[PDB]
Amino acid sequence: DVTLYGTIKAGVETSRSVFHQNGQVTEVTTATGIVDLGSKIGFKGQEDLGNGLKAIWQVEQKASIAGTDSGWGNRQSFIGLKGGFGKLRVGRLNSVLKDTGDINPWDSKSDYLGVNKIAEPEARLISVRYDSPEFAGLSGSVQYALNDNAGRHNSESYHAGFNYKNGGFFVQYGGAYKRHHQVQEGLNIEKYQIHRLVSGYDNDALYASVAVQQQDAKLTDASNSHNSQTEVAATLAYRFGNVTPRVSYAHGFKGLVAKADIGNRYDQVVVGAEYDFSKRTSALVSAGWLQEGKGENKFVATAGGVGLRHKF
Amino acid sequence: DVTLYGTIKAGVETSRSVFHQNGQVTEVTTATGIVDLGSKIGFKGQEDLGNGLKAIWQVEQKASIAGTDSGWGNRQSFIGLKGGFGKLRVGRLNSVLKDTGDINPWDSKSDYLGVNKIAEPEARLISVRYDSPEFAGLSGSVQYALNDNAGRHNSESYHAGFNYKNGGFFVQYGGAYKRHHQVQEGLNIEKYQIHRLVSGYDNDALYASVAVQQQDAKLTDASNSHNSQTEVAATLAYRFGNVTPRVSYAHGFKGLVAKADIGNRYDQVVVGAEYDFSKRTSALVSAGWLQEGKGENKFVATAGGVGLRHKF
Amino acid sequence: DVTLYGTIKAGVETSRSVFHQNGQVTEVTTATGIVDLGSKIGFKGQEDLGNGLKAIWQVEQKASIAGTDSGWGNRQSFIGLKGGFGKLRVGRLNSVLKDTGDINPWDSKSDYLGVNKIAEPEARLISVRYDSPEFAGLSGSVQYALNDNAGRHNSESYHAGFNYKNGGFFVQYGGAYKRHHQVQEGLNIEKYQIHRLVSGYDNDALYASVAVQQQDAKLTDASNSHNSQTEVAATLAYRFGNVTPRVSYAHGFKGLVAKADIGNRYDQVVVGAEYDFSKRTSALVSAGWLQEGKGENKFVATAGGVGLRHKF
Repeated sequence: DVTLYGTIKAGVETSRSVFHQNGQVTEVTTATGIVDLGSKIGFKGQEDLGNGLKAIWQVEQKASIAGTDSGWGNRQSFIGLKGGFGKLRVGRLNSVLKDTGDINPWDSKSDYLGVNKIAEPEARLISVRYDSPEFAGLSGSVQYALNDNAGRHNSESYHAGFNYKNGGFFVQYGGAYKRHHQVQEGLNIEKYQIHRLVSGYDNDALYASVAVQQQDAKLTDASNSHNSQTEVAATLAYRFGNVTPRVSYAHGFKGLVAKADIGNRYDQVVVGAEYDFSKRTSALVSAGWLQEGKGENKFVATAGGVGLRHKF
Repeated sequence: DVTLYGTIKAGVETSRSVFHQNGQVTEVTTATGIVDLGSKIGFKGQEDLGNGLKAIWQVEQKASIAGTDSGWGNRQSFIGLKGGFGKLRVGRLNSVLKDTGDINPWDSKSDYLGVNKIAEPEARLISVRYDSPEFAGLSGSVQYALNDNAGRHNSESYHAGFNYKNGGFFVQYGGAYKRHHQVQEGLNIEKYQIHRLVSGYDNDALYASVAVQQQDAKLTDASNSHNSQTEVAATLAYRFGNVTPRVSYAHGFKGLVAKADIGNRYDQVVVGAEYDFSKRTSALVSAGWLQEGKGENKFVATAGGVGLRHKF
Repeated sequence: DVTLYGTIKAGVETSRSVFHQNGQVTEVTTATGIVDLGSKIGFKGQEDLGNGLKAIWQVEQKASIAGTDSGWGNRQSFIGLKGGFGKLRVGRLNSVLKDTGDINPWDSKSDYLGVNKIAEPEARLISVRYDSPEFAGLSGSVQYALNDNAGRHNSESYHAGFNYKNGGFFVQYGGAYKRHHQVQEGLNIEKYQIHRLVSGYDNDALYASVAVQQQDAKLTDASNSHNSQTEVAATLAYRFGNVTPRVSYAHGFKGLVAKADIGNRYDQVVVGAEYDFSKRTSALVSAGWLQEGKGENKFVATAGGVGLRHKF
């Protein structure tokens, strides 16, 4: 069983970013560009080893149709075993966090055409992951990333999650703890933990999801100042034949973060539709609004885009 | 429909470059090396979407057998749609220019073993391209590359071309306009335009081609000095069973270019033969001469090479 | 004939390195990490050209499951022809040396979990290689790497080897000569030659091998000081059903090398077992000890590891 698979997706996006600083406009920048929406190519396989035991492997790469990427195995890549005991994998693996929701189902490159801000702590990392068998809707996962694989200024990290599925209803949890975390521009953070909870309903013609996410850590400053951030995101989609409109809203609460991201409070909505020419090929259109102000020092972004997506 | 394809081609080249500066020899350099002639590997597919409509995609990479290249999609890569209306593609795409002739059919790495100088403004770039259906020999193409995709010192660019084909006879035109163009070592240029016209006869046992190319631009110097260059290239090939000798001649007229390329006037001839072991596998041999002097400050290059090429 | 193939292999290794400097411990460092053991993906093909003649090609890349590698064709990649006359290849090719033994059959990333030190002069390089047909157990190889392909501070190099095989018994020889060789940190060397001889017995259930390796060169210092190094390695394996324990010992003699590698004298043993779930999938475990001291300034390393390997 050796399979070549991938997703090719690209389109065009335009956007406009406005800083109001109580004087109305202080800055206006625009952007209009053809962009890749995250095209990828992978190789994978499995082998039946008998007694229900299986070998599994995958080597998956970024393959932007812009021709900008390079690297083998820089997307999710692993080897492992799977059988009655569950599934054990090693390699460059999604964090449990990254697998908890499909919290950002938008194919977009602009940060205003998807629910990107809440998705940002998601990552792949070199680690070991155990995924349990499913028993009556319930499964779980534990994952560990060693201190040596993390680098000089990054500690080991612990990851856990559980999932429940019954019919179209689901709830997923995922969390992580990290002793030392490098922030590249600013002061680093310690005792970082993130927790995410998602619940919704998923099937044909009806998709709904709501997610809340909490991050906490201590700043490596003169006082070990606590930092925290809370974010919620909800999306709703409904399929009419070949067309599926969806809408997303996300909100970031005013949180104690040193970074100038920072996050300050934000609100965003993304709106759009997919048109399916087939089960593998879809056209995409979307539009988005984001405000990171208070009403006074507003940052207002608008954007729109169209795209094409093909799976194979 | 998911296809893996490619061209593997390599050989060995030797060359000798002589600067005469009215004293006869001022410099003599030589080069003898095993070289890759542009090996490549790609993935592509299409899907019938019904009503004669189709999804198309390709991800194509450099894959030198020297093992020097890296990158996904750094050759022609795209997604698009094709149907009765014609063909629309987006991604890293050949400029119309690059598709107008097969002006340099030589597989070579040395600049003296192919018609390389005239081919140099050819490129791939991130853009949108529309290719029309063919009606009684006639088709056309328009292509646009956005200012944001081009970089900070490069403007948007416009590309157009038309083709005519009837039996073995063809004529192809291709042009481009670019408001701002960065030249890396020298002063940048503005209002750059290039036009190329090619006509010839192509089939089994008889290939002939002649091409003329004109470039014009304004120099970003103290006076907006006009710059221009004109070049012609002709090649002739004839197949005797398994062997196909061909010869090329190219001439660059003495043109107003600031660059020390510059181009000054040049003449070159390339001579060679392909031997086909099969429809996919060919042996290659070639030899070349180039003079970039006036007769006084001559630069004289000679070269030879042998190679092997396999398509799959 | 177009084939996609590869080896995916990864596991976890722990090690501990101790410097004794007559005071007992001066330094103790440890390392525990998930690691890729040299995963790779390749494309290859051949075409029957008639009369027993064949075209052959391969493009093979590193593809670490850590996601750290990049490059096409950065493992063994070539094009060539094969027929009654033998086999002729061009491209990035194993040196004859690298093909003489399977002197280090350990999949390991730590230098203490394989016979790595003796294997270090092995390399791939851009070159031409001729491999003879086999006549009554005997074959040979000659290989040449041009001065231009080698770089500015590296000369051309000559490679030769012969092989004998009869039943499970083999003897292999491989050597190389290199006029100028750059050493990156230290003084460069000249008139470098390496010779390796390996003999052993190989089949089902019984593998034995012994190898001796000699290197000589002149140092580009004030006196053209001679430098030399001698190393021996032996390994023994026996298969019991699905399990195959093996052991290796290697010794480096006290040799005249300027480098602080340097090599000083060393002894090492590696011990381990492969468990085969199938002909393509194997679990691995190993442990290793190395001493680079004299008894006084000892460097003592221990290590252990477990891994999984799948071929396709």
